[PDB]
Amino acid sequence: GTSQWLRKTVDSAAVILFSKTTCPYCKKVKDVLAEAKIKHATIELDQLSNGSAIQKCLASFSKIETVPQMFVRGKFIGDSQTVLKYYSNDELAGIVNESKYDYDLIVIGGGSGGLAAGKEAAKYGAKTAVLDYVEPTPIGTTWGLGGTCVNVGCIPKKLMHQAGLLSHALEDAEHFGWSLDRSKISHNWSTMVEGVQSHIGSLNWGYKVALRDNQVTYLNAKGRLISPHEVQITDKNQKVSTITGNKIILATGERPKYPEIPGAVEYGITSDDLFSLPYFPGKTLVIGASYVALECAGFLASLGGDVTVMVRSILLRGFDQQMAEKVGDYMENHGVKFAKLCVPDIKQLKVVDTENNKPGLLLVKGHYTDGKKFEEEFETVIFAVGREPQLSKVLCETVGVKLDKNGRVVCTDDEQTTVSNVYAIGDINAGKPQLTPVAIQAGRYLARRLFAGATELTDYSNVATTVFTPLEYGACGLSEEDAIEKYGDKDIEVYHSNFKPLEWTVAHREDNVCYMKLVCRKSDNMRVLGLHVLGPNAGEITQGYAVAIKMGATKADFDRTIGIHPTCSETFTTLHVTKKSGVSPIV
Amino acid sequence: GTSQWLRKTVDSAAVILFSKTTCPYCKKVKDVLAEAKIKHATIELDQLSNGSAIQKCLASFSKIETVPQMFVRGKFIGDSQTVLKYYSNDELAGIVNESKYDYDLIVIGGGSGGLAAGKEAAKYGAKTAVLDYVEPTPIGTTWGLGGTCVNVGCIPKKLMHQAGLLSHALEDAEHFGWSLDRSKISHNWSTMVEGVQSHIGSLNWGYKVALRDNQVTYLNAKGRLISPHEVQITDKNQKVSTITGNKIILATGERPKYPEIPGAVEYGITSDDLFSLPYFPGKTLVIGASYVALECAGFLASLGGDVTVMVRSILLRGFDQQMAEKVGDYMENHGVKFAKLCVPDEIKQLKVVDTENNKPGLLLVKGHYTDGKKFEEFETVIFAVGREPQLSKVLCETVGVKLDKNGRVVCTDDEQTTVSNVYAIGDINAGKPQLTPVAIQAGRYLARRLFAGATELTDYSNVATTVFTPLEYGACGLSEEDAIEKYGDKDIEVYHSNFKPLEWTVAHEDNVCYMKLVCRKSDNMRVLGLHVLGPNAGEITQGYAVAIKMGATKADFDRTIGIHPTCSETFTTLHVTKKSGVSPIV
Ligand SMILES: Cc1cc2nc3c(=O)[nH]c(=O)nc-3n(C[C@H](O)[C@H](O)[C@H](O)COP(=O)(O)OP(=O)(O)OC[C@H]3O[C@@H](n4cnc5c(N)ncnc54)[C@H](O)[C@@H]3O)c2cc1C
Ligand SMILES: Cc1cc2nc3c(=O)[nH]c(=O)nc-3n(C[C@H](O)[C@H](O)[C@H](O)COP(=O)(O)OP(=O)(O)OC[C@H]3O[C@@H](n4cnc5c(N)ncnc54)[C@H](O)[C@@H]3O)c2cc1C
Ligand SMILES: COC(=O)N1CCN(c2ccc(F)cc2)CC1
Ligand SMILES: COC(=O)N1CCN(c2ccc(F)cc2)CC1
Ligand SMILES: COC(=O)N1CCN(c2ccc(F)cc2)CC1
Repeated sequence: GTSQWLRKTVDSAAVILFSKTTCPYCKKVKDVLAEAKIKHATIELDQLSNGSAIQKCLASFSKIETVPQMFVRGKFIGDSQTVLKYYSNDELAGIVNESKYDYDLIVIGGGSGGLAAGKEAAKYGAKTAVLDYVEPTPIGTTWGLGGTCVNVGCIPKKLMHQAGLLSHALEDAEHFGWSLDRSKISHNWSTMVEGVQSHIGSLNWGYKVALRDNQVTYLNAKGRLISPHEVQITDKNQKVSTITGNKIILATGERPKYPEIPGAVEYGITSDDLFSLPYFPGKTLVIGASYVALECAGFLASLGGDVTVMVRSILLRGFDQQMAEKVGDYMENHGVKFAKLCVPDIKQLKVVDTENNKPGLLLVKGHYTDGKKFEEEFETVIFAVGREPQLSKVLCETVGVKLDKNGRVVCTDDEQTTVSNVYAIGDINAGKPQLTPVAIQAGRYLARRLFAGATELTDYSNVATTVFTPLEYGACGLSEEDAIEKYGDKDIEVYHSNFKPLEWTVAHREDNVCYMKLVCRKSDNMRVLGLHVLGPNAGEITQGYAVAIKMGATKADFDRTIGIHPTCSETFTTLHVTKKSGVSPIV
Repeated sequence: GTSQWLRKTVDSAAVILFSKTTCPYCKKVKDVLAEAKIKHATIELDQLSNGSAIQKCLASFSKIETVPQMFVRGKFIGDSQTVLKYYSNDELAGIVNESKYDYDLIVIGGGSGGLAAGKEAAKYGAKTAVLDYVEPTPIGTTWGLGGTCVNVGCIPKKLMHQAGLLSHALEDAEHFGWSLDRSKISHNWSTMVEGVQSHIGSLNWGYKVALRDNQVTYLNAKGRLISPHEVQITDKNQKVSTITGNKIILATGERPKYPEIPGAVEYGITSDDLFSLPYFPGKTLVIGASYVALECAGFLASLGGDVTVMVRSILLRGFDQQMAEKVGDYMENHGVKFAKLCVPDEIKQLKVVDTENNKPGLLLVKGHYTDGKKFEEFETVIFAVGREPQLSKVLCETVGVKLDKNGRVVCTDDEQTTVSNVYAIGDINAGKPQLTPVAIQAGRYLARRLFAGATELTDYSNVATTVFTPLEYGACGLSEEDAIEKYGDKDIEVYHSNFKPLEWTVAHEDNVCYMKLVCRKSDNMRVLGLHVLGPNAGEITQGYAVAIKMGATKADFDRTIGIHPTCSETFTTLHVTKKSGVSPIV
């Protein structure tokens, strides 16, 4: 138990010192290591409940039971006198740097999870390399270090959402007494894209500075695992070479899919292209119905565009469908058009005017599920029909890393693959929520287990979400239909209410469009299984409740907690109308 | 135990039916009731663990052990055959309206707590009266039903705050690509006030409709408790009369204080006057440093006002003082002036308010700093120097209701006063947080205990707050200095971080928003207090109040995953401690 933890900790830590807080010889060694700029993990035995047992077990590697003890890459180096001997004879630097491999850790992929992993490992003395490369889109779009969220994901899309929200702030200002006239105000796409891209640029640079200041080697190159410890790299000049590493973290993410139809790749674009597009898209068709499709359609319409969404079957498959229909109804009432139960079968009418900074012109032909036809012209067509990894680019099949039927990596609950020294984090880890804070937590927690003797695992259950559509939708836990399927309708009670933000009263906005509900389990003390809210600032509302749901909140916990007034969130503390009762939820 | 609960429930319930969910005789009685429109409480014995014991105990009142049993005001009325007998003989209506008193419940005060209590009691058949009167301010201001929050508190102040927030939204819009020019846009005070007051009017009307639809008698009259069961009322024609009630709820609230200096009452105003003022205040002095003082100075500045705040000692006394200083520093950097360590001595009138042309007057303010140096013109002077009840106005001293040294009512943990049928809720309940949602919870829970046999008490601990200053401040639990005083500095660990809202990046400050968790080392790093300075701070704070109620630790925050991109997610990854000395900047 303790013995197996200690053996695992010693074998994989790069440089680790076993210590006690009260020990003067330990402080002498800490100071030497600090002077020579040798980074290392430290385990203070007096601060652990079984530190006495650990102390005795150390003798199985060192033949001594005393403290301090210093190890490098699985080898006992010495006690106080011996470490200082090596320091005085200028032998220490060579001892702590000798390794069977070029790196203690190679991270393939410089995005949300990979950068978090690599930085955290280097803190504990692991010699670390992070590899990142951005394969260009079909039209040639590329970007800098930081991954999908930073460059073509959460960051630009929420900034563009904020630009859309400010349109309603302009309308509301007149009712609150400000003298502007919203009717005579227009939006400039390229001005906003320039501001968004300058912020993304500051993030690209910040990550390069962070890696430098943690002594992490950054290679802007494509990585390919050719055996358990060997990574083949290809640089911007297509120069090929090989580097070796003890532990390997795969963190290469996904890219957008295109449907297999004529004209899609040639004449459409994806979210990869939209966030740096040099011209306003114009009249736009969005194909798909995921959160990416609806978020992009939403801000495009708020910025004055003529927007249509083509929906194969339902909106937001896998989310609570009552909430998904309320989201879509709001968008349709506020200027988004929908072509429902429809799929595309794309012709070019005009080439993109790269001179005068203007889109082209396209003819889209499709059909509905009953057989009727769709035919209409658009200036821009955006495909948002899912994302996929392409691990054949990354991972030679002879290495032995097992994939599932979707091409994602099959992992243990500590992110280990079928190859003992290789791990996977983020969007390519099969079965896990595909979110940036999940990738960051998995990467940091893994680095600590590998190089600092930590034990804590990442918890992937009940991870909260928010969809940043024009009216936002936050959620934590089960949808209502999944709860009913798992426990039966008679064991589920749902409390719900409409509400109206105080900010919407003077502005003459809608009375009964915002909505929230708690999905509860009767036979388990009215345990809250899922929380759902449609309204402004839905992510800020939802976050804090995710802590309560993690700790097992019941309806009675929500009832005994007092509201903050006036807020939207306080409506969760006084819910009382049940769905079974038939009483209206309106306000 | 069970017997003492049943005796208490039967004695004070107005109309109550003991019943079982599967009981056709019970269901037949339920139909006769409210076919005759008779409202009542119901207790389903098959849904309680000690329901068997309760059933046997009923026989001590009725001499029977079966269900249904109907009671009216402590008297057994009958089983199924007997109730139906009274119904078809037209004797039932008189039975259920028989009372020693005019009302089962009289509520003195029609605000947050009192309206909540009154509506809830009426749901279970209590014959209920709610009394409300608004004593005019020194300049004559008055308003409608609903209390301080609705008319001159949370509701108008947050709407004016939103008007102020929209100024920076107009600024931000240009950076996000919108073509407007903020420097050419101005604000019209009277247009704002008209919209705020139209919303307040819809609330006044909605409460009158709510009381009508619940069969509550609304008397627009001033009430005075003259004996345990007698309330003297004075109407708007100064006609005096007396009504009697079984239970009495005192819910009369507080009003603003003035300092005892020349010219204060005659020439200054308070928050009671500000929210319906027909002219813009102009150059304004706010005297005080409470949340009311800072919230009002903050939105006046954002709407284009020249505003100064006179601070006697510190900002937000009773709140975490690191947080209070950051709130004030932000205000001073964004155009609020502060006269620190200063108090007023006298207000002189230089011009009378110009009610024709709808303009303020002009005043000379004289005061002094704590070292003796002198302070010496403003168009408006607003006093925000605290609030107080005035129960020697509501409550004759011979009734026997005990007050504390501040004049608030000393209550048990079930809101009972020293007079057994008299209760108090809301701001006048000594020692309790003075907040609208607390008063509502206290009033509703009390009505259920009086008239439906409920047992649940209101929990007043760890109630979250938000100060709606220009940059908002939310909190739940102890301040850092209070935690250190209670447990010692070596048992307290503070995790903290600055942050920048993503919305602020394209809009161009980096390190002004701030958050911290104050934790107890020897209790598994229990979260004692949570604090956040930033946009939407009340929306951020609310959900965490549930987790703190359940006893959240630092480990609970760590294992919960963030939502990205939000401000709130910074709470899920905090790691810099104050003891480490590492900078919290980002
Ligand atoms: C439009 C959009 C909006 C989103 N909005 C949100 C949101 O609001 N909130 C949220 O939580 N999540 C959001 N997400 C999801 C979030 O972006 C991902 O979950 C997250 O980026 C995944 O992190 P990762 O480390 O797994 O991969 P990535 O961040 O994709 O990083 C992987 C990196 O590795 C590189 N790479 C690939 N192959 C190789 C190779 N062979 N050699 C070297 N480098 C390679 C890739 O080019 C990329 O740079 C959004 C996603 C999209 C597409
Ligand atoms: C400027 C300001 C801003 C505030 N902002 C907030 C905020 O954002 N959030 C929050 O939670 N709280 C806020 N509060 C506090 C909140 O208003 C009070 O806590 C709450 O209104 C108290 O409710 P109550 O029922 O105790 O009394 P009140 O709401 O004051 O109601 C008492 C009523 O009884 C009437 N009355 C008095 N004497 C008699 C009598 N003899 N006969 C009949 N009627 C009588 C009074 O005129 C009044 O109408 C604010 C307060 C102020 C002053
Ligand atoms: C077909 O040849 C390849 O395998 N390549 C092409 C060159 N790539 C690259 C790497 C880094 C960079 F900055 C720009 C481009 C990597 C993959
Ligand atoms: C000094 O004489 C009093 O006791 N008064 C005067 C009349 N007041 C009143 C009541 C209701 C109303 F709508 C307007 C005014 C009550 C208090
Ligand atoms: C201390 O000042 C702030 O925090 N401000 C900055 C601007 N923000 C805002 C508010 C409403 C809106 F519609 C658009 C932007 C938030 C409030």
